[PDB]
Amino acid sequence: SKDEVTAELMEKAANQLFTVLGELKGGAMKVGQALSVMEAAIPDEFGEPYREALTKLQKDAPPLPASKVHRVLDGQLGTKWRERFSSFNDTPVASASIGQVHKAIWSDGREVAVKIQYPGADEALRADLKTMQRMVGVLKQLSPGADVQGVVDELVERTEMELDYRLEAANQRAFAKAYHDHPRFQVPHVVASAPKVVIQEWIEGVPMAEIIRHGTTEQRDLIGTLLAELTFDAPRRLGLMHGDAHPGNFMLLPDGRMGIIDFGAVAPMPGGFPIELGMTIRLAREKNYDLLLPTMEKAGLIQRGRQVSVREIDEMLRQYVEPIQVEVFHYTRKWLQKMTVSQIDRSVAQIRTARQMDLPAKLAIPMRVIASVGAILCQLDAHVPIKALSEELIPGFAEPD
Ligand SMILES: Nc1ncnc2c1ncn2[C@@H]1O[C@H](COP(=O)(O)OP(=O)(O)NP(=O)(O)O)[C@@H](O)[C@H]1O
Repeated sequence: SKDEVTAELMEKAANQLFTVLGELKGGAMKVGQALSVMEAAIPDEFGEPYREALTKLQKDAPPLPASKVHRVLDGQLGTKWRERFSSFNDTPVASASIGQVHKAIWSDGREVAVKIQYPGADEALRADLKTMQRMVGVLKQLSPGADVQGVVDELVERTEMELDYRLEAANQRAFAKAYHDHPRFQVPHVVASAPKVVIQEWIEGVPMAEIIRHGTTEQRDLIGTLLAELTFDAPRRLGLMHGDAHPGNFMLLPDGRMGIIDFGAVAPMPGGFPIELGMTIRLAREKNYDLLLPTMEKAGLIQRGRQVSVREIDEMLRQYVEPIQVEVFHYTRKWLQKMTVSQIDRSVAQIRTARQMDLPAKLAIPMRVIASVGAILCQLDAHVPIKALSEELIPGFAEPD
């Protein structure tokens, strides 16, 4: 397809760009140069074990045949795992990132989704982690000016999150408890959890992806409004944010609730949504720069001790301010495109950004989630009463009175 191809080209462009970002901000040299160094500095004896980890994941490429599924189940729930089910469908209904999902019926009569991890995923991903740890070591020792601070920790945590299904299961349990019998959100309960098998209540509705492509106006508006609400309700309700959003994680149920099924990227927000954010947006809407700039500097939203352009502040807060200037905002791709257009052309003025490129975690985490959610709202073409949601759920945004 022409479009199929365009999507692939965009993906490759994005990966190229992030590779360049890694070279300029991390590795302190081009990937090819670094690779030549790495191959010289890493023993060839480590090459073939590496390969012999990636072998078996290639073996038995999707979907897994029934026997191997049953083998994984043997390993995780015991050889009499069948006794825990009323029935089990050997033909997978979906794919996961390093596994596949089966529909089944639990022993108590409930329908469940069973996510089964691919047998060779563990050793492959751990060997891959080992290789990247060695490469980080090479950069740290031999690449002058390299910044690899925190990188190994991030790789370890990502790997462990992918390989141990129990972590995601714990996150999901927190949410399932919090949103039990909620009038607008449905979180399936975790039925059982193991490192390589996780079982939860079966829910199905209209996938958000489907609503993005063919949804009615009312479907779009509804699921968009629900996502916006979840985003600000969750840290308020249980001190957690669902995390970076993706349409694959959500669905619209027949009764108008939003089903939420993926909890791998849950982010900690113990104190709830920080008040400085809602406060900043309110003060920016009123263009109260006298109070806005000190508030942002205090919060760490702008760099301290710098000459700041008010025009640039307006530009950086625009995507948050414009939606709450109306009762019901229409999130559109057209509008988002406008939000990417810079107010300050660099031939007019050469300023150094006031933006904080080292955001405090307390701010960085929810802001990243909000960005993902906002982009999804624009794909949905959703009409959302974000002003009212903000007034009720976001600390500091409502008129102080
Ligand atoms: N409770 C459920 N009911 C129905 N389908 C489910 C359920 N839980 C998961 N699925 C399906 O499982 C598949 C993978 O879901 P997901 O939770 O994203 O696993 P994952 O791939 O490990 N996470 P990710 O790496 O971000 O894609 C999707 O096609 C979902 O439709």
